[PDB]
Amino acid sequence: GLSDGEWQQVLNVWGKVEADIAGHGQEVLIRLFTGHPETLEKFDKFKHLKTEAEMKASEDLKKHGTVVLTALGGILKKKGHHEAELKPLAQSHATKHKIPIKYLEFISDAIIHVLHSKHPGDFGADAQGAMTKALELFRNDIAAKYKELGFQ
Repeated sequence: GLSDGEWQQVLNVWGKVEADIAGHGQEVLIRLFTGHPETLEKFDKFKHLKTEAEMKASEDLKKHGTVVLTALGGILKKKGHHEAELKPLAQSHATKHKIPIKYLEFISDAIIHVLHSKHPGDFGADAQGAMTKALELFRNDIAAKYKELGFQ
């Protein structure tokens, strides 16, 4: 698990995200889609975005960045006590959306990348360690639900 001090660092970092949830969410999705174009292909509603300028111009991509990061934020504020937020979220993602656990790795790494890009010098080593652990916990608990469901 994470220590109390590690959770406090995660939720301190998340305050940066909450000052501009839509711009963080947009930049995280853009980082995901440009670095791993197979992930774009999973979004019928974003498949038409062929360039980064089109992605940056998409108000609906910003909207979904908000939806994604609001969900993750609520889960992180549970400090690991997230079985209910997570279980039905893992079922949607495995069964409705058909999203390999690899893509949650990719988006974890995108979150770390975006935090450094928007907060250079203000996202230190302890904060990065703690955030990375929190995001590993999130995807590991999804992965357990994926194994139950045989999506593996």
